[PDB]
Amino acid sequence: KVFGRCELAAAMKRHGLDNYRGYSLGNWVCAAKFESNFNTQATNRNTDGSTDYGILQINSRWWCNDGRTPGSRNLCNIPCSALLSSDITASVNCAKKIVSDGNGMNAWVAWRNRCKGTDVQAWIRGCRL
Ligand SMILES: [Ag+]
Ligand code: NA
Ligand code: NA
Ligand code: NA
Ligand code: NA
Ligand code: NA
Repeated sequence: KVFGRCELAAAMKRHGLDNYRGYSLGNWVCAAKFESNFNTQATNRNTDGSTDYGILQINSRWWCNDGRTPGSRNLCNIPCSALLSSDITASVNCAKKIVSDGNGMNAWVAWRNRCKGTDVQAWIRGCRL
């Protein structure tokens, strides 16, 4: 599923991401935009052989099992394919664990390079929320 901007903002809000560990909703929408272009089906291979999955590009190196990332962890206790559903529940719940692990949203490369320190409120402009 490719979400609209305000559609994703609403889904993220209902799932408890607005101000989760102090990160406003706009941060999460911005991160999803630049990680997956709002596409739940997005997958991308990393140089180490792990893969990033879904709307928030969650990586198999630490967070999920994709059956092809040897010597990795599965800290969200999920198959990576779960992160590809049209419904974002699994991605959100796993993201909450990631953002809580010590590094905050810096875990998301796209967030650190494209959202951090910008006017992220713009990402929810005009959205009925
Ligand atoms: Ag949902
Ligand atoms: Na893909
Ligand atoms: Na992989
Ligand atoms: Na994801
Ligand atoms: Na893994
Ligand atoms: Na940018």
